[PDB]
This record gives sequence, structure tokens and C-alpha cells, in this order.
Amino acid sequence: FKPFDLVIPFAVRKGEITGEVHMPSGKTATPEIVDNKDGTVTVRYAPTEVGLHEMHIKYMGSHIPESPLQFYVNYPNSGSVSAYGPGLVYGVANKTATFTIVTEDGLDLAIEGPSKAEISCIDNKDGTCTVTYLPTLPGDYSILVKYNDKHIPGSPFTAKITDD
Repeated sequence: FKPFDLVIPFAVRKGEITGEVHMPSGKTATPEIVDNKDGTVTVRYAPTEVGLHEMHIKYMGSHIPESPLQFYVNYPNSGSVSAYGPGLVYGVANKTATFTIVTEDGLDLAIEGPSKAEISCIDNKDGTCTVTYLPTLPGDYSILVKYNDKHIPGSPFTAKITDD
């Protein structure tokens, strides 16, 4: 299972940053959270279930603005199409947001939220391509990925764009 790894720009001070991942079964687990003493923290988690997970991050008991987040965990042994990367989950407004589509196996992409974002992918020639978008305004962005008039697993995705 591809690990969840994310840098969030939240500056931890006197309070404790905590987290909770909710799995599709109903099980909860605690992600690993590391304060990079510096304006940020890093959240990591190793999935054991397939599909849509919720990540909650809190500071002093209360959700950060960047929280809750959604992420979709692909089945590894699965051939056929997939997407993954931080731009499906979270980004900062006016910084670049990126994810990967795997196509080692007709691709339709749209990104729609607060501001007009016009995706195009760039083929890595390694059976994957890389989408990068510029969400200029903060909000919730829906990212639609289809392979044959059909949503791939996780599509449409929702990525949360903040600025702090």
C-alpha cells in the first residue's frame, strides 16, 4: 500500500498536534505527525485498507483549517488506471499542486473549484504521467479522472486548498 506522506504548513507552538485516520471499514488509527521545528509539520500513514480514507488533524483538540482531508488508497496488485499524490488531497493556493496518473495499462481530466484551473498531463514515458495545476483561490476542488467514459477508482477526487 502506498504510504500517505504530506507536509502541511502549520506552526505548532505551545499546543499539541494530533491526528486520526478513518478507514473504510470503520477502523480508526493514528497517523504519525512530526513537527519540523520550522513553519510546518509532516504527516505520514501506512494504509492497510483500500479506498476512501479520512485524515483529521487537530491542534489543541480543534480541527486545523487544512482538516479534515480525504485520500484514496489504491489496491497495489491492480493493473489498470490509478491516480495518487498530494495534489489529489491538499495544497496551498497559488503554489503548484501535483499528482500522478499511472497508465502502464482515452484519458479525460477536469479540475473545477473556486478558480479556473486547466490541467494537462505530461507523459513520463515510464507508463505514468504527471498533472500539475495551479489553484489560485482557496477552497474545495473536484478532480475528475476518467479512462473510458468511466471514472477510475477515487474519481472524482476532492482536494482541499487553503493558504494557512
